[PDB]
Order: sequence, then structure tokens, then C-alpha cells
Amino acid sequence: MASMRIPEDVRKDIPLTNEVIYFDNTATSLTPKPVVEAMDEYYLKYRANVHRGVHRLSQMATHKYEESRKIVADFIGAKFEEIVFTKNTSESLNLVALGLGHIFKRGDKIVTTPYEHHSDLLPWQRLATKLGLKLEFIEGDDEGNLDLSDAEKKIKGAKLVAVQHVSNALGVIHEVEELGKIAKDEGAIFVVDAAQSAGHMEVNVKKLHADFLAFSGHKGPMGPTGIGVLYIREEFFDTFEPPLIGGGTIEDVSLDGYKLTEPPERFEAGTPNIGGAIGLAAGIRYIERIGLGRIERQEHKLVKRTTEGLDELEVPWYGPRNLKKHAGVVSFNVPGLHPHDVAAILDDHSIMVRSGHHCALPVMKKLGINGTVRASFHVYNSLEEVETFLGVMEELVKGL
Amino acid sequence: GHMASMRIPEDVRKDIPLTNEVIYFDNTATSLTPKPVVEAMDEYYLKYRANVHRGVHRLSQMATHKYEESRKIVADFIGAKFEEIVFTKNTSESLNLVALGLGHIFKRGDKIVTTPYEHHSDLLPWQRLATKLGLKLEFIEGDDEGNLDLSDAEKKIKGAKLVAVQHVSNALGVIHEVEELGKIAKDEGAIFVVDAAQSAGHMEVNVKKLHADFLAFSGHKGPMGPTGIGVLYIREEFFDTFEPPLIGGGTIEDVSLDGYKLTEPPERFEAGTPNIGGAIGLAAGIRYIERIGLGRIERQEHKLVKRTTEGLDELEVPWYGPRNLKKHAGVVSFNVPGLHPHDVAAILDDHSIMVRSGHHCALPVMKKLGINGTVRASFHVYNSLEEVETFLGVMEELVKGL
Ligand SMILES: *[C@H](N[C@@H](C)C(=O)O)c1c(COP(=O)(O)O)cnc(C)c1O
Ligand SMILES: *Cc1c(COP(=O)(O)O)cnc(C)c1O
Repeated sequence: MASMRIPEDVRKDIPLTNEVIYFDNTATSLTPKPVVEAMDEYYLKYRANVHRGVHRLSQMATHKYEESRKIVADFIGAKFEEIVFTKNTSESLNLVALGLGHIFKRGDKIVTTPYEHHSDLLPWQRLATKLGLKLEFIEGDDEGNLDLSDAEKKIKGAKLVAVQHVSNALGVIHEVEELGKIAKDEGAIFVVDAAQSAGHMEVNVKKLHADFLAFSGHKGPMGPTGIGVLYIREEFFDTFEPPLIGGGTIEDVSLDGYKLTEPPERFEAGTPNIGGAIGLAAGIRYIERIGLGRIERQEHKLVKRTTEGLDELEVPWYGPRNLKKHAGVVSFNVPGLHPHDVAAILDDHSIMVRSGHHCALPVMKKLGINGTVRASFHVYNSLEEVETFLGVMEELVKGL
Repeated sequence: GHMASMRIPEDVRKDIPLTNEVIYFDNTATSLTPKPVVEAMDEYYLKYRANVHRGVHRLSQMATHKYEESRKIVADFIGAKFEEIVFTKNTSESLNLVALGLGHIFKRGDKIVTTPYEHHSDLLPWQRLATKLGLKLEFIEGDDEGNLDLSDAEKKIKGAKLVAVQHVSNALGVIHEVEELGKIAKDEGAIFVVDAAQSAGHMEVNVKKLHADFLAFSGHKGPMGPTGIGVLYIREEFFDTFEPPLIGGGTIEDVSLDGYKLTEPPERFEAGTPNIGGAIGLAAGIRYIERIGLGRIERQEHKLVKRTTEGLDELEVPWYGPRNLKKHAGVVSFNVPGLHPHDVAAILDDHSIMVRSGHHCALPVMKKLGINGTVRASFHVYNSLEEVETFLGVMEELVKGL
């Protein structure tokens, strides 16, 4: 951690904060200058492919790529070899399903939540359709709070359990450690979608009891696009079948066949996103300078003021009322305005928010709504921004 | 996207600071990146950073427009329609997606034909599919230079379900007769898959001319783009056949807890947030390449290969691949008798010349030729004859020092 003012010192590294009030962090974060500079350095000063080529540029790129893997492993409490780079969380979750497919038999059971983003639902639906599996959903309420008694009943006899850490639509923070303990007791593989928690709060594989965990660098970690992570706990190394194979994944190859190399390269086919890995390690180091605790504290300030100000204007908001279980995401609706209209009006005031179903249609259907307006934060967002937002909201509500 | 007046290679080198520091002859592994490509990407990250998918707000609109622009630029570069372009992470992802998405079409005993010179990414997926489903995987005959026997190709491709070939060999530098192989596959009713990872950005790559049904390339190679962006072309006639291997956010029209319906191409194939920055960077590399012109690129590279190979012959240093330089790309693999390729490469590195050594992810090529690996010097338009002369001078000192 370093000494700095929050949010001011972070804002100074993000020129866009001078132009807009960016409340669409759940979709993607804004990117600080030092992350762009780290990537630029690769492209202009040490550009090369990895895999320990003899030449000095490849040696440098290889060292920085390995450094970056180790940075990511330490960020989530994993070992170097348990970190695989992918393009995004969605790729990572697809690879889990694809790579474990062979272990299932007709009738086996998979359990998830009813609030999953499509990327943590479709792959399991496909697998369940292909193999004749049972796909069950833990009961929960309209705020996103899961029924843990029901979770114990459902996870019992489950082959695999997949859950999101944080809902991208509702902002609910699930009791992932509790669910992971339940899964471990029952002998179920435990897969965590951490796309909305990484970089916003602590994410640790050992604490969560994760067997597989996915996250996206472009979200909370303040990294670039095109870089995702898939954590594979070591005990699955020889069980997980790499879905993508080719250059970089082998030890030997003849016309007649092949032999794969060891993790993590075993799972990384072709030239990785070397620039993106370097940028994501820069973003994790930038997050570490600020500190996760300061980030979580700042975001709770924002959520508390926002949700109190919407209460004053009688604007309904979704998700947990208990703010200790509410991440930096506030979904809401203005009675008698479609959420795209609210979004458009806010855009006119240079406030960026998202509208619609948020790739979580089953949440919208469970709630009986077509979508929501969503304001989401990061540590560079300020209470002054929130006040400006609430002023615009007030005028909108007073206008009718 | 129009050619401009330029001095080659000087006016390219001015945009690549590393050319002032090293002689970079490892372009087959990855290209050096011009400043304008970096600038374009920096613009996204610092000036219009947002996710795509037409979010209501202005930054999402700007990002979505630039992402769609970049897909059009890639489509036009290869002669495809917008909707036939899917972004991936690299060529290797693209070729794996082809095999995973077409696996369902095969029946036990169907035949897949490829070359014996394929990079592992255009071999392993077909080996896995053939082992799993009980298919026949055959290899067209060819010589040690990489020249395929087209008579054998016709024989093998008759009755094949799918044909997969590389346009250019990354180890040998052979340019295969892809148009002819594609004509054969079209005339025999075989699906034609082209690995263009070593051709894109170095010569013309056009899906119509090649008779491609699927085509893969990497942005970080000849197109002078960033890492982490690849392309998969899927001809429209396969939209009702090809099963998306990766599904989830951005791929759907509707979802319930009981199931889902997918959207239309190309979003049907693109699960989760794309590499928006990398697609923008790749479109900038393609525009940079269009200003230079593929013809100028091919001409410059040929001059470099011609002098390199002639100079190696003067040193009695053996080199691989075709002797007919019209069929030899900007890649020269060689070996120094008595010296392991890694040790050659290290001597070159001492002299600030960057080459690659080893098997080049093409073990069957090495095993066919009876060698363990090679030293490989590979070029781009920014490489100069001056550099080749420096290299030849260092090779001369090495050989005299043995
Ligand atoms: C890339 N080959 C080089 C990395 C090398 O020979 O050193 C290549 C691929 C794989 O591209 P990725 O971007 O996925 O690594 C596939 N086929 C060919 C012909 C080449 O050159
Ligand atoms: C965004 C998100 C995903 C998908 O992330 P991508 O980077 O778009 O693949 C998955 N799950 C959750 C909870 C998300 O917020």
C-alpha cells in the first residue's frame, strides 16, 4: 500500500474522470495511465514472443509474462502454476465445462444460483442437455439472498456447484465461503465466477474453497480488455482436459500423435495475450497500492449515499437492504420511465450508466421486470459525483 | 486504407523504435509494432473506454462504433462479409474452434486431410478429433523443401470431409498452392480450412481467391497488431452447421433457467466481453499495412530472402525450404554444421540480431528432415538489406571461428 488521497489520487491517473461521471463499472472499469504505460512499454521497448527464446527481447518478454502470472497468482492466493490466461471470464467458465465434461455420467447433478450472468449459466445448461444431467437452482429471494438451508439440500449429492461471488444485476454478495464449505463436505467440485468481485473486495481461492475460479481483467482489476483468468486447483491438473490445444501445450508431437506439457502451459494454446497479462499485472499492482480495504470502504460510502438518496426520492432500488451484503452496484427504476430513457437522460448530464437486462434475464424474470437502470462504482468514483447524480435524479422525478 | 508514397524500408522503421536498437529477424514469432497502432489502442483506453453491445451511454456508443469499424476493416482485408468475422485470442484458438464447432458433422471413418508440415495448432485439434471419433487423418505427400505433390493432393482430397492446410510454413517458409488446393477441395465437396497465421500481412490473403470455408490468422504477426487478438472467418454457408463452442454473455436472444436461444452471427460466436482494445489495434495495423501495400511488403521480403540465401550459400551454410524463391516466404531456416541452433542464436543475440531457434512448434517438419531444429531468421517490410549484410558478416565470423 502507498500513501494517497482517495479518490483524488486515483482520479488524477484517469483523464476520463474529468469528462464524465462514470457509473458503469460493472460493465468495464476505466483504466489508469500507469496500466496503459506498462503495456506501451512492452509494445515499444521489449516486443517479442515468450517461451524463453534465446534472444534478449524474448527473454525480457518471457520474464515479464511470468512475473505477471505470479502477480495474478498472489492476488488470489494461488500458486503460479494454477493460473491460466484466457480472453475473459466467459471463456474461462466455458473451458471449465468443456474440460470437465468427461467426468460426468447421466443423472449427475449440477447446482447453481438463479441469479447467474449468462456466462455462468449457458455452459452448464449445455452440458446438462448433452449428457442428461440434472441442473438445479438454489432457492433465493428477490433481493438476491440465497436460502442456505436449501443450498445444503441441493449440494448434497452434487457433482459440481457453480456460483457467482457478486451479482452483476443485483449487487448481492453471496456467502461463497459457506457454500464452498458445503460443497467440500459433500464432495462437489466448486466453481466460482468472480468477475464482479475481483478488484473490488478480497478474492482468495483458499478462503473460498475454490476448485475453479474465473475473473476478467477489464473489470475491477483496472486491466485491459482481452485478458481473463482461470484458476485451476492443482488437484485437477490431470483430470481437466485442455479444451484448446496446440502450440505451446506440448512436449512432443509426431504425425501419429502428441504428448502435452505441464501446467500452466498445458492449458494455454498459442501465443498468449502477453501485453494484456502485463497490463493486468500492472492493474493488480495499482489496486494493491490503493488497497482493497480502501476500495471496499469507498464503494460502501457511495452505495450508502446512493441508496439513501433514492429512498428520499421514492425510487425503488434492488438487491439487499443489508449494505454489508451489497457490492458497489445499485440497480433501480424510475416509476413510469423505461430504463433506457433514464439512461439517456443521465447521459445528457455526462453520467454513464447501463440499462436493460444486464445479461441476467432469469433475474429480471424472477423479479417480474424487463430490466433496470444500473449505477456501479469503483474507488475513483466520488461522493460529489453521487450528489450530482442525485440532483439529476431529483429533477427527473420532480418533472414526472 | 490507400497506399501512400513511401520509402521502404525507411519510412516504416521511423515508426518502430526497436529497429534503432536491434536487428529483429524473429517476425514469424511476432512482429514489432508501429507507434500508430499503439496510439490507436491508447486512444481507446484513455479517451473512449467502455464496453460494447450498444449500451445507451456515449462512451459505449463510441466503443461499439469503433469495434464494429474494426470488424469491417478485418472483413475487407480478407474479402469477407462483416458477419463472417469472429474475434478470438489467436490463430490457435480459431483453429481449435473450427474443430470443436464442426466435430458433430463427422462419422466414424470419415477422412481429414492436411499437410505434413503443419504447426502444432493446425495439427493437434485434428489429431484429437480423429482419435475421439475414429476418423482417418491423412497427410498429403511432399518433399523436404515443403513442396507438396499436387497429384497426391487430388487423390487424398477426393472423399475427404475436411481439408486443413497452412498457407505458409513457419519453419520452412514454403508458400503452398492454396488456391489450387482450395479448388480441389471445392470440386470434391470437402470443407476447406486455411491457417493464414504466417501469410496475413505479408502477402495477399483473400477468402474468395483461396476458396476458404474457414480461415484463421493472428493480429500479432504480419498485420503489425497487438497480442491477444485473432480472427476466425466462417463462411456464411456454415452459419446453420457450425456449433458455437463458447457461449454466454453477448451470444443470446433469450435465456431462462430452462434454456436459451442464441443470436445471429457474428455475436453468436463471441462469448463475453471481446478484446475491444485489441480489435481496434488490429484494425490500425491493417490500415498501416494498407498504406504500405501488400505488394511492397512482398517485394521487400523477397529481396531480403534472396540476399540471405545467396549469402548463406557463399558460406556453405545449409538452408531449408524451397529453392524457387517465388514459393519462399520471408522465412529462412538454416543450421551451422557442428553447432546446436540455440548456440547460433545466442551468438547472434550477442551481436544484437534476434533470431529464433528450435523446433518452431513444427516437430513433424524436423522429424521429416531428420534434424532436431533450426535457426530461423524471418522478416517484415521494415527489415533492410543493410541488416542482412550485417547478419551475413556475423555469420561469416562465426563460421570462420569454428
Ligand atoms: C505462429 N507461429 C510462431 C509463434 C512461431 O513459429 O514461432 C503460427 C500459428 C500460431 O499462431 P498463434 O498466434 O496462435 O501463436 C499457427 N500456424 C502458423 C503457420 C504459425 O506460424
Ligand atoms: C461481466 C461478468 C461475466 C462475464 O465477464 P466477461 O468479461 O464479459 O466475460 C460473468 N459473470 C459476472 C458475474 C459478470 O459481471
